[PDB]
Amino acid sequence: VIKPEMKIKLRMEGAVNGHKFVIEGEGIGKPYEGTQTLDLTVKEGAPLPFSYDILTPAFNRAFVKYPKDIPDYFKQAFPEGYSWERSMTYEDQGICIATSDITMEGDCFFYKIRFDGTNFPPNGPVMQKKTLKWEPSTEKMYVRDGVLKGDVNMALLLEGGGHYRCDFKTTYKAKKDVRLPDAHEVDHRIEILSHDKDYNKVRLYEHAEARYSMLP
Repeated sequence: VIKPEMKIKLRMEGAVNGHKFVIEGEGIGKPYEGTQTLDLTVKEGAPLPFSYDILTPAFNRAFVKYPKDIPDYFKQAFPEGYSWERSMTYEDQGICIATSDITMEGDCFFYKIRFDGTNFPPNGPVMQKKTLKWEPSTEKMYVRDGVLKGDVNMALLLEGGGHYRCDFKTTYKAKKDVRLPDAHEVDHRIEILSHDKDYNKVRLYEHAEARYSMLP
């Protein structure tokens, strides 16, 4: 059902510290190799006054290299699809909430993404654009109340040297009942490959792989 090469089509609509925006995206990836690239274009609210880095993990857990000994909730969830709900709590009280509804027609995945953020200090690294990139991370996947969840301790590298912390809590929900996996981990590496001066056009890439915790 999930093809070796899958195209991506998306629209993100939201607001950060009251600044409304719309970003549409087109891309391609290799679900089985857990790699993807998106070409993102700002359609409304240009120029964005907050760091682009906060948005990137909202722009598909179907793009993960899953070992055969771990059930793949995301690929199994199709053709029907799945949705996700996420809260992103920053160390300085900035907070974002995002939802994504993921569908698929032929060889293309479609996402309708809603993204809202608030309480970012005007002099913080988000609003002042002091974020360089996200550190690679490990998402701990687990089941609660018969539903797939993912927690991740995220960190944005800052100009100057330090880290700026964010806690991600995602809830994943397939459109049909599908085999739920046992607790595992997804390693991630998200990077902006290129961008124009005000991030009106962004080339975004993610490489991710599933595995069990390497503790016996």
